[PDB]
Order: sequence, then structure tokens, then C-alpha cells
Amino acid sequence: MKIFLDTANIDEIRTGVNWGIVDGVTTNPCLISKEAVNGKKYGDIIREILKIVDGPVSVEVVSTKYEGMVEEARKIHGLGDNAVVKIPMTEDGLRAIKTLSSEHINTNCTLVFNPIQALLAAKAGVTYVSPFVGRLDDIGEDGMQIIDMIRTIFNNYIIKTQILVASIRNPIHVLRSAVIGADVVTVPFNVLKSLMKHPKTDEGLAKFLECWKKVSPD
Amino acid sequence: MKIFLDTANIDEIRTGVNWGIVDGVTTNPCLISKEAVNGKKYGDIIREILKIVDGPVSVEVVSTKYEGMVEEARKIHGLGDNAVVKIPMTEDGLRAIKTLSSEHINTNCTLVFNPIQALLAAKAGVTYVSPFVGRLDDIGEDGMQIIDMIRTIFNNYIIKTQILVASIRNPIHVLRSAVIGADVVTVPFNVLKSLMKHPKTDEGLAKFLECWKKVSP
Amino acid sequence: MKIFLDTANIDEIRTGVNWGIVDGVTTNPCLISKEAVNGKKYGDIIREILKIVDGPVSVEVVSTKYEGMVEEARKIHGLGDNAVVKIPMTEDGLRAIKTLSSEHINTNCTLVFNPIQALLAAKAGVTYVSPFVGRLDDIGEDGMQIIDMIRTIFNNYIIKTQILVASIRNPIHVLRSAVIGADVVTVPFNVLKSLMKHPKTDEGLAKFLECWKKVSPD
Amino acid sequence: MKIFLDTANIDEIRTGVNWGIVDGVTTNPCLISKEAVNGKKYGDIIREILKIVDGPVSVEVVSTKYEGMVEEARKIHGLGDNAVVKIPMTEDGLRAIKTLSSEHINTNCTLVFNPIQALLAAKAGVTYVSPFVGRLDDIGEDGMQIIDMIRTIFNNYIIKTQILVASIRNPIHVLRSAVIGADVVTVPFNVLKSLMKHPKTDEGLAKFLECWKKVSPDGKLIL
Amino acid sequence: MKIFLDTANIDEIRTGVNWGIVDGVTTNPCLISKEAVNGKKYGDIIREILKIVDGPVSVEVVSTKYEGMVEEARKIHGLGDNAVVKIPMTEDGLRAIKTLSSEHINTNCTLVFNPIQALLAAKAGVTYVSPFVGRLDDIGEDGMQIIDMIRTIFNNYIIKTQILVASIRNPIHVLRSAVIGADVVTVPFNVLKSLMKHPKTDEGLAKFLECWKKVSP
Amino acid sequence: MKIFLDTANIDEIRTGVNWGIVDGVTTNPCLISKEAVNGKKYGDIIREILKIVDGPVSVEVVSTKYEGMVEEARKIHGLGDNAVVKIPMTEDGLRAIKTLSSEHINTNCTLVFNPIQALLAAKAGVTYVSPFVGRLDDIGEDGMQIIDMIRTIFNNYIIKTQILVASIRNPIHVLRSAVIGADVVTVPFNVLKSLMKHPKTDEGLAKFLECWKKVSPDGKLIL
Amino acid sequence: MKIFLDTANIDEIRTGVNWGIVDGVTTNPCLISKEAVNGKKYGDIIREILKIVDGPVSVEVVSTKYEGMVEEARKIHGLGDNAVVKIPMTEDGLRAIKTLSSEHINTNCTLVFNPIQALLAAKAGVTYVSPFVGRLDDIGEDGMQIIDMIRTIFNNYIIKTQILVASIRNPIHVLRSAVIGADVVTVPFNVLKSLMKHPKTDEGLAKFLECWKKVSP
Amino acid sequence: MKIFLDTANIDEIRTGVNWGIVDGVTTNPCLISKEAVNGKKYGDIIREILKIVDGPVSVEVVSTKYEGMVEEARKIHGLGDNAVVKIPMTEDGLRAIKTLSSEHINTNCTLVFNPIQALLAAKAGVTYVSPFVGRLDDIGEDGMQIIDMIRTIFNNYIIKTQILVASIRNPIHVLRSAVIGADVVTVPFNVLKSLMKHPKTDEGLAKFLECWKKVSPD
Amino acid sequence: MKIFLDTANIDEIRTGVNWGIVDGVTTNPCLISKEAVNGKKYGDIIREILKIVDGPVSVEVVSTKYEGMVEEARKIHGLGDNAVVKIPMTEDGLRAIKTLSSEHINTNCTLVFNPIQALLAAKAGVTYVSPFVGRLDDIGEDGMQIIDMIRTIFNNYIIKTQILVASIRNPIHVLRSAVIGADVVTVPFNVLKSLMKHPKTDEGLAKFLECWKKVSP
Repeated sequence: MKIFLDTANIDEIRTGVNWGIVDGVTTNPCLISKEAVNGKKYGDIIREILKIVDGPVSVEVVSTKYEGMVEEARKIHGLGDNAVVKIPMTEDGLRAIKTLSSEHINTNCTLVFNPIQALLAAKAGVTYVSPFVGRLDDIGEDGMQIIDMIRTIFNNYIIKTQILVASIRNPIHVLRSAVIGADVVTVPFNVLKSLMKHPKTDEGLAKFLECWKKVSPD
Repeated sequence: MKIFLDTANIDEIRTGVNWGIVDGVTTNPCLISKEAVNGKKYGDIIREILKIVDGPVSVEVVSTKYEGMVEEARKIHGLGDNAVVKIPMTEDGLRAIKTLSSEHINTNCTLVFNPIQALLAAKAGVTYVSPFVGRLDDIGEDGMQIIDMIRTIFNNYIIKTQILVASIRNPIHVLRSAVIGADVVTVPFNVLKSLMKHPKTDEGLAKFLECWKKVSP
Repeated sequence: MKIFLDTANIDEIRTGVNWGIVDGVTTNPCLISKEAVNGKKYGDIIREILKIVDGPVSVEVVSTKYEGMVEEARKIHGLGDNAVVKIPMTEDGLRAIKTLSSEHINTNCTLVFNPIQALLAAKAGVTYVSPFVGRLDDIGEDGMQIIDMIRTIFNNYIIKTQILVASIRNPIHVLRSAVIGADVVTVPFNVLKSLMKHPKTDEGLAKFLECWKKVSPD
Repeated sequence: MKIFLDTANIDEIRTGVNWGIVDGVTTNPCLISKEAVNGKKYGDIIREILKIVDGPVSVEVVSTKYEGMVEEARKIHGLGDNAVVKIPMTEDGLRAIKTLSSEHINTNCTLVFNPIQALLAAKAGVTYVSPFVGRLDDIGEDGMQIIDMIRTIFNNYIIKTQILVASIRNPIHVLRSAVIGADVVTVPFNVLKSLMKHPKTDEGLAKFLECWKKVSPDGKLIL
Repeated sequence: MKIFLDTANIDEIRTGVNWGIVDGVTTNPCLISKEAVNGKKYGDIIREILKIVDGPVSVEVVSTKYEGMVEEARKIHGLGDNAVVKIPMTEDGLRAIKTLSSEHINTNCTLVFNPIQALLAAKAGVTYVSPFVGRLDDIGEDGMQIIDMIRTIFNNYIIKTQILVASIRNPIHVLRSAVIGADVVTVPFNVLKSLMKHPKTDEGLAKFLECWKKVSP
Repeated sequence: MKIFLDTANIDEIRTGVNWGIVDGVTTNPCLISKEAVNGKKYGDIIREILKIVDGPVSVEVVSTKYEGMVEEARKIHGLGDNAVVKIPMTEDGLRAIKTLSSEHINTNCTLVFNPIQALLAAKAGVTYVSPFVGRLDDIGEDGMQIIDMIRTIFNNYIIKTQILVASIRNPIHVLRSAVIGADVVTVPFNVLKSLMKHPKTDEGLAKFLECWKKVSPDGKLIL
Repeated sequence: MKIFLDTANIDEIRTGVNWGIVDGVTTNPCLISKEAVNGKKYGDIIREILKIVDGPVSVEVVSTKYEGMVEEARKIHGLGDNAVVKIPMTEDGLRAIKTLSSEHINTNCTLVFNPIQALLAAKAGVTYVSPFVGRLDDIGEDGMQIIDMIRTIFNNYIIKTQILVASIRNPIHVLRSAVIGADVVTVPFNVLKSLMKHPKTDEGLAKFLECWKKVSP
Repeated sequence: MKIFLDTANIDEIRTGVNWGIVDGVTTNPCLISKEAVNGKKYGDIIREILKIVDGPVSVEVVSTKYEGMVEEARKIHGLGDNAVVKIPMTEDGLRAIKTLSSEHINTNCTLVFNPIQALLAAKAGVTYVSPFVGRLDDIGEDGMQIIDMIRTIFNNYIIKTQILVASIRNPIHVLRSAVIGADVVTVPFNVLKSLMKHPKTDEGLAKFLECWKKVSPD
Repeated sequence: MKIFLDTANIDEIRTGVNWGIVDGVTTNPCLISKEAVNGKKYGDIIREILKIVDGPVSVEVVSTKYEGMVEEARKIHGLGDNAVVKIPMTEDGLRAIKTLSSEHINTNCTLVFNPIQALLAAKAGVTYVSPFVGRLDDIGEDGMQIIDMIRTIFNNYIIKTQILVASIRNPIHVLRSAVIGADVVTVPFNVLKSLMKHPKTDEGLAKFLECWKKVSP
């Protein structure tokens, strides 16, 4: 399972990249606007992420119509070979995805909330589909169940679109994604750093530390 | 999973094809007669649909006898390479499917209501089999369970006939079909249109637009 | 399992009652406005249904604020003992339900889409909760799963609110509701009439009629 | 589980009752006409069955309209207290069941093919509902699955209508009915007779005989 | 779960009763004839068993006709209050069970091989029904599955007939019977003896003895 | 799943073959004697079936001893390449199957009632094994459960013997056989005919006709 | 299922109380320290919540030792009959719970992370047990699993201790607790607000309003 | 599934081979000593079985120490290529199996009662492992559960040791072994002969014989 | 399944090696400190195990920091091609695993307590991952559950990291690991000895011996 970081915070990205466990980054206009303050510009934030991240970097189009989406996508593509054009699950967005896939431009279909939307994105040739588990949790539906169904549907038809679990809120979203077999998770930095941690790991290290000071004082 | 449109309404077909999500069309005599009113002839409607749709277009014979069925099927085949001959699950229909299959004419066996009928159509060499889930729902039986058994049966025998889920009434027939692994669903236009929509998609787009306006008024 | 009719059409209601299989009626502002045409007024339609139907008749309030809802609900209660005041799942609706519950006015919480909303309504003392299965189906979620979870939750706590399956679209919603154990279903007229029918019933009648004629020429 | 005989053959009914394993009889116009040949009247056959059978005897109305059904049902009920009026699952039949239930006339709703039909008959107050499992089998649907769902539905709502499995064709219909917990099965006579038999019962009896002859040549139990 | 001993061997019966784990005895013509050799008469063996065993003792009629069965059953009943009349699952056997049951004479229906036969015996009012699991095992069918279905059937109808698992060959028939919830098992003596034993019981007793010797030589 | 016709009635076999849905025929001495009345010889009936049927035709040996079975089997095999020698599940039958399998004569082991019998026939190299599900149903045991176990066993060991479900009585035997994955069913003609039918197929055809008459009064497809 | 508010914020508590859906309140030293800034002290905060909240309100002891816990618990108890004394799962905590249970002082055992700890607290007589599901989630373990096992255990032994699901982070913690059948959930204010909302509810109200406007302007 | 005969009785073996359903033989010191009476010697019995049986014949060593086991096993190997050296599950037995495995002498690890013992034997390179189902049954544990777990374990690691179900007591051990997928069962003669039999087979023969006589008087 | 010995005791290792069932060895700072008393030092203990054990032998680093881990790992690697460098699940540990994996130095990530930690270590290229089942057992959580999930996860993504079940306390840890399909278990010597023993094995040998004595005195 690949692990992407779901942020536009450059320090978070650099920190997690340095850890070696970050395979890519996903951004969206809301994540970018949180960082484009006090003089920082949306165009520089995107360019810096692309430079620091060896892996896929998803960048969301802001046009809502087919022609504007395809124009933006080609410019986003031109920013670097690792850029992935993020496009929402809409009729115009499915049209844009089909055109871009035929142009060999990698795409990521976002704002997916049920398995049939994910299937429609895959039928257009999308490289990634991003169902939003946490927003389903927010409205009283276990969001991971949709990941499970998408995984079964994709396996039934040998679909090559990668399942990118998005809107992740806690480490159990991550665990269930891995057990289900989703291709990718994208996580906030606070979730990312918790994944390495466990109280019995800490207790174990102090235990070995005290044992090491018995045979080697220094 | 392929998605066909279950209608003869030309406007619906053009709109769905323009959306890029329609892989084929299924018609039947009742769907064609709904459109072939006030001047419009059934022969023009059929031809126009074959012209608009790049993918398979199923056209149903009206004869009930083996000889009439095969002859009508060859006319239908002649209308275009994408024509698929729809044939009902009857004794003559099965004979007709075997003959047409040996002639490499693509066929679709319709009015199937249980898995053994679907198996018989496959054994005659049919290209697609069309079990009607919604008509089973109508009579108090969960139609999707027949799709599940057909998938298992076809998997057991490595059967090449495509399962084409017909008589679809709602998006859960579609979801359950994909989870089962049916090769095709054919859907009325009101169902097709709903498959892309979700209230959280809309709400999320409004959130993104609001964020974008803060950074670029 | 009780079977309500989900309509404001007097003819459909009269027909359904004349069959003896209709235990009550659910209405809402859209159902009523469909009949409030060509002279007929919304108030007369409601009073006409209350008269024809011996069982519970649900009538939705149109106010959105707490005080308007309870004032309306009391006027509705005054139309007859079989009236049930239908109130949406909102913060003001939950307060109204609690107030009207203490006044012994029967209530129906509507526009419920997940099991926790159903629980909150029951906690306010509502007589019926009406989850909308067909509107979940419309958005790619099997609406009957919500009924199943609500049934487990209500059984867990011995909750007396009746589950009233609404937004019903086909006879399998009805079958699954009975298998689950929902207390009530409300069905459009077209669904109700289908519930009695089956081709093997018709075939069987015709066979019986042939055998009877071999022994009785009259 | 009660076991009814699904027939109008007097000799079959006499033999089954003699076995002490028959708790009632179900008839229909087709079973009756099968015996109403060569002078035998339909009413005499019915009256004879009502006579020899202590348990419930289902007799079907021939009218298709509500009024004719309630009229025929009162005549059928007047033939004996063990008569059960058999009524098809139709709009008019439901209305007749409700009327007759309020008049304390026992009813049996027949020609039921899915669980919701069964539920509607229960809601009208019917004494028995008779789903046809063999006719479902004929059209490629496992008929016993409908019995299982009816049992669950009835349990859910504490419904007192008895589930009466009909159109029974083989002993597995009977076994599955008993495992599910249907209240009654009605079986043709050939099915009834097979239910008692098993080759290992026959074998075990032959072995028991051989052993006793080793100890008593005349083959008796002298105590 | 009651545990009966399935034998007519007097020595086995005395040993099992002295152990305090035997609640009853089942005999049959083949079990009695095994002992009634070289002078010993079958009538004495039966009487002696009734005297030794406080609990139910099943004795099988030998007549195959209704009238002969009921008459033999009344003699058997007369031999002692703990006598239970064993009757085979036949048409005459069922008639006989109904008659005897109306006379409050305890009965045991034997040679049962499927759950519907067990149900018929219960409907005749039989006190015990004895399905033969080992003879089903012999013919390639898992006999315990019949016990499971009978338990469910009897539970569905609140049936008072006791399920008496017969033709038991090994301790797993016994274990599965208890887990299912059969009212009774009847077991040959070699099986009965093994039910108390376990190698870890023995090993643990040797450990305890060794500990006790350290504190009190 | 192959579908064989379990009969010796020539007219049934002709009709089934014409439908294009019959892949072979199974016979046995009882089915043949049913048609070998009024001058019809048993050998003529067999030869006629072998003639009209392209697929496998199972003919049963009448000898009960090994030698007579292998002798009859060679005569049966010499009648045509589509003949399959049907042999009972006995000690002598297993020995004959092994011999005939080594002589490349196709065999069908019949009268099988549990999965281990089926396994023994497979180990002797038999081409088909025919478990009798209806006869298991008759004695109160769900016969299809044996098919399910045979399928699992055969899958476990990659056994190439085909599972041929016999003693079929209803369309649910056929449906369950297909869901399990048995290689072949053999069915009586009445069962075969029912498999194509369903009331909703009939209804849907009547509706299609009514719609076309609204658009073409003569009822044709003029293209 | 009862629903408590997991906060010491008076304005959150005051808003949820008015809604009619908050049956009680849980607090802890960290929640109260978040409100005891800028001169506000814990003593007034606790007293004001006990006044607003009709139902149970849990107040945690600060002493880590038995006598301090028990002394502090009687002070907490004296502040109001609805006060429930929160006590951590430790050796001294269990001893304190048992003494307080004998004095009829309602108790709540917190910092419970597995089912056996919860059983231990119930055996001491605790009125509520508070397993922290969110903190199990944090360390890679599905917290709701422990709720499921505690429900089963408590059902097994007919245990009267109420299961109070704590450390709730999202509405699916609430959903799963209701399906399991936990007696209580305690939720943060942001979780509690979301519980009544669903986009199809808002969509439905707009539909009704628009229909009502066509009838009565 | 292979079927071995678990006996040292020449007559039973000869009978079973003459049926063609016996693929080999398992012996042990108790089975052999039962036949080594009235003049017959243990060595002659074994050499006679090796001659009659074309398939694998298991012959148990009598030494308990590593060096005696391998020395015996080599003498046993010298009696014929179809001999299989049976060795108990002990520390010395595991060492012998590993040594004899490298010498390409086929081995059978016997007296196995749980799945980890079976695994350890396979790890030593044993050709067959023989778990004793009936002796587990004797002590109140369903012995077939051990076969099921051993089958899962061997499949997990693609282990080539054949599972040989031993201590078989009835035809359901055989049925469950085949359903599980054990490679081999070894059965006493009384069980083997029952495997072919069934009352419905006999009934069916008699029915066929009656129909044949209606058409052929000879 | 490979079986390693979880000890630094040379006499335990020497005995298990001779048995032919020990495929390797795991050590840790606490196991080695138990043998480095009375003048014996860790350096010789490690070297002597690398000599005896043909298979992999895991040696844990003591530095908590990246550069120290990596430096110590190259020293450990240089002691023998079968040495496997043990590294704890930390930020620096993962970084160290990735560098060492690129240098073709076999690694073992230890102190893993949930499946996502195990996936993180696999993603860094670790050769083995060592989840501690016994220490999960200690804190009231079925440790074997995490092995099950790790097996499933690793199967999902075709992960080559071997699952090495550590902190094993009893033979059922071993049994369940084999049924799950873990690549390796590492066991204490007392657990390893018990694995070959069963009372019915001893009973069976006595039976055979007694029969052999009747044939050949």
C-alpha cells in the first residue's frame, strides 16, 4: 500500500519525506488556501511540493467545465512529470478524464462517495480514484464499507485504477484500508506520525536500554 | 462492467452518449413503439440508433417461429456491425440462437427469469443473456439473487456469454451487479443520470469553490 | 407489520381501505400539493383523509421553527384523534417532538437517513420514525441496511418508537422490511396493489376453474 | 408439525388416518374432480371426508367474487366444525377472509407464492396460509426458501396464522419444513407412505428376526 | 444428558452401575441372543437386568403386527415399572406406540435413520426415539447430522419425546451428542469405560502423588 | 454443464436433440424395457439411440460378474464410438472399470449414493460417475449434499471423472447441480421441457406482441 | 442508549442541554484545566455544571492513593446527588470503588483499555465503566472491538455496571456503540452536533418548502 | 486420495489388492505380531507383503535410538524399493528422518497427535506423516480437526510431505479425510470393504435385474 | 514455517541445533545481558552463536539514533553473512532499515505491536518483521490477531518481508502461527522442547515395544 501525505504544508511534507515513508502528496484548493497566507502564493506552494516529492503529487483543477478543466490539466501536467491532475466526480470531470487519459496525462478523480461513482471514474480511464471515508463517517455511514466494495468491484473487472483512500481521520482508517487491500491511503500529517507509535514499543526500548546498561555502563 | 442504455428514446441516447458513459443500447418492441408514434417509423428509429451508438445495439425479433426468427435476425445483422439480435428464451428462440451463433451473428437472449434459463441460452452460444431483475422484484422475489447464481454458474463452467442485467429500476441494482461481477447492466435514462450524483460531491465542490475564491477573487 | 398508504389521493386511499389491507396513511406537503389543484384546498384534502382512514394519518408541519411547529402540531392534533404530527429530523424538530410527546400528541419523525438520527428521534419520545430507503438507494447506498441497523438498535434498548419504512419504491423494500421486522411500511398505491399479485396465483385459479367445470356445468 | 393429507381419495384418507399420523386433510377442486367420476358427487365426497377425519378439512370456494365466497364459506362451515374454508389469495379473497375471521369461521388462504402474500393473508386474520413449494420448484426457484422467510416474518410479529406447506412433492420438502418450523405440511399419499420407510429400518428388522430365531425357533416373545 | 448402557451383558451392566455413571440400559434381540447361550434363557436375562438397573430398561418386542406388538408390550410393562417397550419404526409400530402411549406405557421407537421418522415417532407419543448414528456412519453418511436436525425439529415444536442417540461407536458420538443437546446416549461398555479416561488425568495424578510424598513420606 | 436426457423414448430423444440443448443420453435396463414393448427389441432401441445422438450414450451391462461385464462392455463399445458402458458400483464393477479404462473404453459408474463410492469409481478410472439424488431424497436425506461433497473431493485431487447427477426429479436438482458445478445432469423429458419455461417469459412475450401490433397491424418486422 | 457530553465547557453543555438530547456530562482533569484559565477556577466550573445538568455528571478524583480518592469522593458526592465520582482503573481505584459502592456513592471507572479491566471494575461494584475507544484507535487497534466484548461479558453475567463508551471521535463510534448495545456514549460537542445532520434531510426540507410555496404563498 | 490397507494379514492384503482399490500398506509391530504366530516369522510376513503390494509398504523400526533407527532403516530400504521406513515422532526419530531423507530413503513419521508435530516431521524431510485420528477420538477430541489443520498448514507452505490419515475407525473418517483433502488414508480391512457398499446400490441392482428379465428370459 | 530459537544461551542453542529443527536464532539486549554475567561479555556470545548457527541470527543494535544504528549495523553485518541486524520500530529505525536494505544488509524490525507498524517496516525494505504476540497477550489483547492481519496485508500487496512471530509463550502461539501461515516463529527453548511431545506418542511407543517383545525377546 502506498502512503501519500494529504497536505500543502511544506514543513509537514519535508518532515515526512525525510522519514522515508511518504510515497506522494495530495493537495486540494482548501489545503492550498490554508498555506497561501502572509504573502505566500498558490503557484509557488505547488511548485515547491513538486520539487521536493519524488512521487505522485495531485493538484486540483479549479475550472468546472470540460474545456477549462482540460486546459488547466495540461498546464498542471507541464509543471512536472510527477504531477497528477485531480478532477471531481462530475459529468464534465468524467469527460475531461477520458480526454486526458487518451493524452497519457495521469488523473485522480476526487469527491467520490459511493462505489458506482468510483466505477464510472475507472471507466473513463482515471489513474486514481479518491473516495472520502471520513466525510461518510461524518454523516453516519461507515465510510470504509465503500472502500471494501470498490475493491471487490475493481477486482471483478481487473480494473487498473488505483484506489486512493482519502478523507482519512484516524489510524484505523489506515489499518482497514490495508486489510481490504486499497492501493493508496492519503493521510494528514498528524495521522502519519501516529502510525509509527505504540506504547509497548516505547516500553520495550527502555527495557532494552536498562539491559544494555547492565553489561555496558557507557 | 459495461453500462448500456435501456431505451429507444433518441434524445436520451444522444445525451448519454455525449456524456461518454454509455457503452451500448438495448431496445425492445415496447420501447420502440413508445417512440414510433405520430409519424416516426420504427425502421428509422432503429437505424438512427445504430448510427449514433458506437457500441452494441440490441434489436428484438418479432417472429415467434424458428424460421421467421433467423430470417429477421439476418436483416437486423445487415443493418450494421454493431447490431445484436435479441431473441426470447423459447424453444424456437434457442434453436435460432444456435444457428445464428454458428453464423457469427451476435445475439442477446431476453426474458430470462431464473439461472437455468440463462444457462440454456449460454449453451446455445448466445453472446449476451438478459435476466430481468426488476420484474422479479415486482412479484416479490429479490431479482439480484438470480444474477448472483448466474455469475457463479457461468464462473464454474468458464462460460463466455456475457451477463447483461436487464429490467433495472434503481441504482442499487447497478451497485449489486458490479459487486456480483455481471458483465453488463442496461439502465433506463433516469437511472443512468443518477449514477454520477451524490450530495457530498456537490457539497464538496462548493467547499472547494469557496477556498479558491479566498486565494483568487 | 402494519401497512400504510403513502399518498394524498382520495381515490387511492378509498380503494386501499376498501381492500382492508391499509392500516393508515402518510402524507407530506408534496403529496398534498399534487391533489390541491383544480379548486381543491389542502385543508379539505386532509380532513377528507382523516374521515376515510380509521388508523393513523400522518400530517406534516410546514413551520421550521420550534414554536411554529408545536402551534401547528396542536392544530393538527385537533383535527381528530387519529392524526399524527409529522416533524422533520432537525434541532427544532427534536425539541418539538419532546414537547408534543409530553402533551400526548402522537408524532412521526421524518427525513431520517441513518440509524443515529432514528435513535435521537426515539430519545425525544417520537411515536414513529420514518427512514427514507428509496432516497438512500438513489444515492448508491442500500437503504434497507439502515432499517436493519435501526431494528437492532431499537431491540437493544427495548425502544417503543415504531419503525415506519418510508420512501418505498418496490415490493422488495416491503419483503426486506418484514424479514427485518420493521413495525410499519408506508407504500405508494402502485406498490400496494402489486403486493397481492403473482402469476402462479393466476395460473392456479384458472386450473381450479377448469376442474370445477368438469363437475359443475353451472 | 402437523401432517395433513393432500387428497380427496377416501381410501387414501382412511389408510392414513388408520396409521394415526394424519392430522387433517386438504382438498381443492382438482383433487375432488379426480374422484368425482362415475356417479360420485362432489358434495358426497366432501361430506364423507368431513365424516371420517377428526382434524381440519380444507374445502375450497368456487366463486371468485367476494359475496359468492362468503356465501359458499358459510355453507361450507355449516357442514361440520372441522371444515376450513379454503380461499384464494386475491383482492376479493382477502376481503372474504377478514369477514369470515370476524364470524369465527376458520379459513385457509391458498395459492400463495411469496412471503408478502402470506403476510397479507395473516393480516386479514386467516387461520392457515398455504404456500405452494413444488410449483415454485417447477419454475426454477427453491420453494422452501419462501417457507423460511414466512417463518421469520411470522416469528417477528408473533403471527398466529399457521404456515401450511403445500404443493409438496418429495420427503425433502417435509424435512426442510420441519427444520424451518412450519406449523403444518400437506402431502400426497405416496409422499406420506415414504416418510415412514428407510432401507436401514428394513435391514435392522431382518437382523433382529435372525437373532431371535437363534434363541426362539417359533419366533415369539414368551414372558 | 443421561447415559444408558447398550448391552445385555449382565457383568458389564453390574460394573457400570457400580461405577454410578449408568442411568439406564437398552437391549435388543441381537444383544439378548448374544448372552442367552449355553443354558441361559432370554427371559431370565431380561428379568435380571430389570432387577439390577434402577433406571429405564428398554426391551424390544419381537412381533411385527400391531396386535402382537401391543400384547407383547403389556407383558414387558408388567415385568417392572422401569421397563420401556422398544418398538420399531413401522406402520404397525406407530399404531402400537399411539395405543401404548394412551395407556401410559413408556415406549422407545428404534431403527430410526432420518429426522422425519423421528418426528413421526414423536407424533405417536413415544417416550424415546432412538436414531442409529453408527449405522449411518457405516454407509458413508455422518450420522450425527441427523441428531442435530432432530434436536432442532424437536425444539421448534417443544416436543417432549427424548432423543436417545443409539448405535454409538466412539466417544465423539458422545461428545457431539452433548454439544447438540440430545437427551440421552446409549453406549456399549467399551465406549462407556473410556469416557472417564484421559492421559493428562493420569499424568496429573502422578505429579500430585510425587508432591505429596515430599511432604509426607 | 452438459445436459443429458435420461430416457429410452426415441420421440423424446428426437425432440430434445432438435432443441439443440441435449448433449447425450443415459439409459438403463428399466428405461429400455419401458420401450421394448410390442415387438421392439432391446438391441434395436439401443442402436437407434446411438444413431440419432451425437453425444455420449450410456448403456448398462446386465452381467453382475467381472468377466461378463468386460465382455458385454466390449460389445457395447463396438456399437459406436459414442457408447459409454454403464457399470454398477460393485466390487466386480470397479475391477471392470479399471480394465476397460486401460482399454480406452469410456465408462459410467452408476448406482452411487455417497461421496466415497464416487471417489472409488474415480480411482478406478471411470469416465463418469452417476450419483442418484432423487433416491436419496426418497429416504429422507438431501441428495444434492452428496453432489456438493463429490465436487469438493474431485476438486481437491484434480479428478477428471465427470460428475453426472442422476435420479433427477425437479428443476431444483438441476439449478443446485449448476451452482455446485457438476459436469453433467441427466434429466427425464418432463424435467427437460420445464427448464425452458417461466410464466414471466410468457407474460413478457404477450406484452411484446401487444406493443408491436400498436406499430404494425400485420405483426411483422419489415426491415 | 444514553448520550452524555464529554466536556467542561459550560456553553457547549448549555447548548446541548437545550436541545433535549444530552442525558448527562463527563469531565476529567484535562477538560477542566482547559476551562480553568484566565482566573476561572475548577471549583466553580464543576458546581455550575451540576446545576445545569439534571442527569449524571462525572467528576474525576485527583488523588492517586486510596484514602485520598475516598476522601475526595465524599466531597464530590456532597456537591449534588447527580454527581458521579470518576476513579481510574488502578489497585487503589478498585479498592476505592468498592468502599464507595458500599456507601452508595455512584462511581465511574475510567482509563479502561481492555475487557478484563472493565470486568474488574464491575466486580468492585462500579456504576459505570469508561473504555476509551479513540485512544485504542490511536495506537492501531479497533477500539470498538473492546466495547463488543465488554457487552458480551456483561450480558453473560447479568452485570449491572453500565458501559459508557468514552474517547469518542466520530459518529461511527456512536453508530457502532448503539448497534452493540452500549448503555451510554459520551461525546465531544462537535461530534454531538453532527449527529442530527444529513445532507438528504436538508434536501428534503427544501423539497417540502418548495411544494408548500406552490400551495400557500 | 490414495487408500492404503492398515494390516499385516496376507489374506486381507491379497484380497484388497485383487480389488484394485488398495494403493499400499501400513504395518507396525503390533499388527505384525498378530500374524507372527503358529510358526510364521515377522521377517517372512514383511517380505511377503512387499512382494504382493506394488505400492508403498510402511515398515516400522523397533530401535528407539538414532543410530539403531538409521541402521534398521537401511536394512528395511534393502528389502525393496517400495519399502517405506516408519519412524516415531521423537527427538531421535526426527534426526533419523533428516539423515534418511538425505539418503533418499522414503520415510513415514508415525504416532503424531497434533499439527505442530506433523509440521516438525515435514521439516525433517519426511515422505509421509501419519496422524492418529481414532486415538484422539478415544480421548474425547475430534481427531479429524487435526487433519484439517495439518492440511491448511501444509498448503500454506506448499509442503510436499503427504498427509496419511491413520488410526482410522469408520467410513466417516474416510469421508472427512477426502473432503479435507488428505493425500492418503490407511484403513483396516473391515473399513475398506464397507466403502463400496450401500443399501440403495443393492436395491437398485435388484430393480435393474427385474427389468432385464422382462425383456430377456435368459 | 521456519523455526528460530529466541535465546542467547549457547547450551540451549547447541542442543536445539543438534535436533535438526532450529533454522536460526534471535537475540536481543536483554537476552544477551542474561548470558553476559560472571565475566562473560556480549562480544564473544554473539560470535559463538554466529559460528554454531548455520541459518540467520538476529543481533540488535543499541544506538537509538540513525547514524549509530547504521554504523553498528555494518559492524554486525561484517561478523558473518548470516547475521541479521535487528532494528526497533522508530523514525530513525525505519530510516536505518531503508539505508541498510539498499546496502543489502539483512534487517529485522522488532518491537512491532500492530499491523500498520509492520507494513511501515516492510515498506522500508526490512527482511523480517517481529510482532510481539506475548506482550500483547500480557495487556489483554489476543496477540495472534495482529499476526492474522499482517498475513492478510502482506498477501494483499505481495510483500516479501517475512513475518517472524516473536514473544512466543506457549505451543498454541506456534500452532496458530502455522495455521495463519507466518513465515517464521522464534521460540524460547522450553517452548521448543515441548513441541515434539504428546502423551499419546509415549503411550504408542510403549504399545509397540510391548508387542515387539512378544515377537523378539
